Amino acid sequence: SFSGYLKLTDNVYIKNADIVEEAKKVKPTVVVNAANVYLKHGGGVAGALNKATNNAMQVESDDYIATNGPLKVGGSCVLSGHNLAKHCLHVVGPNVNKGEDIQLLKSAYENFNQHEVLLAPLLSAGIFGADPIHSLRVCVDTVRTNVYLAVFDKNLYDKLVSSFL
Ligand SMILES: NC(=O)c1cnn(CCO)c1
Repeated sequence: SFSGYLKLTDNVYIKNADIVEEAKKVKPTVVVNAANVYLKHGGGVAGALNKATNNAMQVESDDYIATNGPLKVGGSCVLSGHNLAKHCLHVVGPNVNKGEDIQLLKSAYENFNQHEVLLAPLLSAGIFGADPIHSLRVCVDTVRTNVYLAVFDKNLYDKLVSSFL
């Protein structure tokens, strides 16, 4: 299963790892994507996960959007995990750089509770503009299922572990 994770709480674990490499090695049941409402996987975790699927994630996502319309900020959808996982849970955290409500981060993490175990990034962190320390706090206070967080940046990983209350 997952290896080298530091245990933060009863159910939250964390590792300094590229979620793409973690997904390829583990092939978890669920990999979480840091999605936007349009499922346009252009950069950040989304661009990296999509590029690992050879764009199959984007092709599937465009068909999903053509049929269903955009997701809500704080919402999610379950699609294929392609070569990375059985499923990909596309979760839309608020993007602070697009002036979205940071209060929606708790709603976004609530989506994780529908899956017993997940490999995930910190929602709204990175190019989404939120404070990753705040995202980790909302994660451990909202997610009750088993979440294995992959933090790409080593310096940030150390900052998150060393400041975790
Ligand atoms: N895991 C990440 O946050 C991330 C962002 N870009 N990339 C490119 C290499 O996979 C990885």
